[PDB]
Amino acid sequence: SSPGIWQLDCTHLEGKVILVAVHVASGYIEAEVIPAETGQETAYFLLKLAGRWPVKTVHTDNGSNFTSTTVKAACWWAGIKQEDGIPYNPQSQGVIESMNKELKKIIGQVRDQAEHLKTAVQMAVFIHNHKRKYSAGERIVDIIATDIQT
Amino acid sequence: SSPGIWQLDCTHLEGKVILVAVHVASGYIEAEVIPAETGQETAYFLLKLAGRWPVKTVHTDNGSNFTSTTVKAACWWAGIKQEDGIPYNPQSQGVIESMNKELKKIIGQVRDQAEHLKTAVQMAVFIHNHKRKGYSAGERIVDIIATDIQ
Ligand SMILES: O=C(O)Cc1noc2ccccc12
Ligand SMILES: O=C(O)Cc1noc2ccccc12
Ligand SMILES: O=C(O)Cc1noc2ccccc12
Ligand SMILES: O=C(O)Cc1noc2ccccc12
Repeated sequence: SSPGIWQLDCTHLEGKVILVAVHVASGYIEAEVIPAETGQETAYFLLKLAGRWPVKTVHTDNGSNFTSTTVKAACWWAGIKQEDGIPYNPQSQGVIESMNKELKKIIGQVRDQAEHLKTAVQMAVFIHNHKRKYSAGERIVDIIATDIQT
Repeated sequence: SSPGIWQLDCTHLEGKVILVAVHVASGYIEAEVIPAETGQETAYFLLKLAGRWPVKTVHTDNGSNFTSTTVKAACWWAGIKQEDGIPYNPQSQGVIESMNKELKKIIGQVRDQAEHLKTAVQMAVFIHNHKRKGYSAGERIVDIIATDIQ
């Protein structure tokens, strides 16, 4: 069911890790800076996400997180179906790659306004989600609202 | 404009601080554990919130955050109108008090499943936002904002 599908994405900058969740149908994202991508960090990020949006299915970003007992525990707790993130359609991976580049670009554009990387990442989340193309933020709300009325 | 109005709420547990943002019209919340309520922590929390939902107006939780230059900078950056949180209608404060009690109760009910308080708080956020009262707070916020976009 399209409304509930999210994709995990892990990218790197300034020797740190940026963990991203993308709502596939809308392009809407949430993101956090973590010291490194562990099962525990990924599990906590998914718990936060699922408390905030109706997360039905997650395409995990790699096999370590797919295997992780802590990630599996979080998915069980929050009612998330954990799936692999293998792009059976290969245009999927190019879209994520492009987004990581887009996000890094925005981070560079705001980097001066923020002392800490985590502030710059949240500025980038804001700009990404508000960007008129409707915005991603508008699309996710419309998609989920339409789904609730069924 | 009702769709964009949020209220900040700071409550305490286990010698730590839980910062909550409530979407007034729906009862939907986001929350985080912080070591203490500083301007900088509050500013960052508001930036995160406004990147994720269309935050137009925030009723700040106290005068220190209302005054804070860092909070004012975040509100300017994110396009948020900062207002005081004085309950000109006094039933407002009782609703927040009740929610803090409700959240603490849920935290107690899950506390055993979580090693860290921050995990228990996000479990409580999840349970609060999914609770059917019939629609949930998560369903209501999406419906309110979708109606407003159109
Ligand atoms: O128990 C913890 O604090 C580890 C943890 N971090 O995130 C979680 C999500 C679900 C279940 C457990 C966790
Ligand atoms: O994109 C907008 O300007 C309005 C908006 N509508 O819904 C949103 C959700 C998240 C973020 C922003 C929004
Ligand atoms: O990293 C900083 O510059 C401080 C900061 N923390 O959170 C913010 C939000 C908006 C603007 C600035 C900040
Ligand atoms: O509350 C629900 O069961 C589904 C739901 N619909 O929209 C939401 C937004 C946030 C969290 C949960 C939801």
